[PDB]
Amino acid sequence: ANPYERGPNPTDALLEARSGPFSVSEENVSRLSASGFGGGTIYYPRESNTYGAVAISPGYTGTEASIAWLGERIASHGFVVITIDTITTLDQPDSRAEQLNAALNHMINRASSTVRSRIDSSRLAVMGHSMGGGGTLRLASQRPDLKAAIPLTPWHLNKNWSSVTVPTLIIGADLDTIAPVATHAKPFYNSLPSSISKAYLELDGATHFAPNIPNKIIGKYSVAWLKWFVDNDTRYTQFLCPGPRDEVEEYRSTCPFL
Repeated sequence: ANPYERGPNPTDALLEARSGPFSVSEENVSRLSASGFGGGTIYYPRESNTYGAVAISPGYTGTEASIAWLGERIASHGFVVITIDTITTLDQPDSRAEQLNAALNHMINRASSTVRSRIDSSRLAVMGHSMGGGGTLRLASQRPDLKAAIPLTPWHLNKNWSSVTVPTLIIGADLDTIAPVATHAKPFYNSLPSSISKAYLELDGATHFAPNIPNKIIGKYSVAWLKWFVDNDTRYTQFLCPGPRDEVEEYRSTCPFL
């Protein structure tokens, strides 16, 4: 038995639904309460258990409101998720890495007993949009004990992520003009080691802001990635490997993963 396994046997329909099967509550993190980040919202399963924990960063000028849907949706599949605000709207990717790190430490050590009691502090992941996705790659490089990293339409001036050993799913948007896949997402994917678990999923007919709107493909693949890498949930490998065919423009991976 896998002691980390949560929730029912998955299907495409259950993964593409707006909500998973776990009822969710929220805990506000004020700016005053937050050390090292701008505050945010913690989404957690009402059902008492331990779960993996995830921190998600927005991009430049963005706030937690732009990633709230994704925090709620992932939490509804059996994760504790914080959507952060940054200290300023100007903060760059390497700063968003530090703030993601501070948000994970907050959930583990400084949140209510309600939140702390629901976290397995040994099973952590990070995600983010645009510069938040650049932050995701930077923190993954600094914190190899993270179980997963999911950069969404990521932006970073550093193109070389050969130091990352955290299982990483990069989601690019084909029509992105702010973090074009040719200069950001693909170079990031290509520089990650060939020897790690990784994938690149490019959305078809998608702009840079696809991750800011509820999106069944982002929701399905983010949850499947977190289930396999954070929970060792073998029921989810079927969605990742071989993974989706040519609303997916392309899918590259180091499948098989199991």
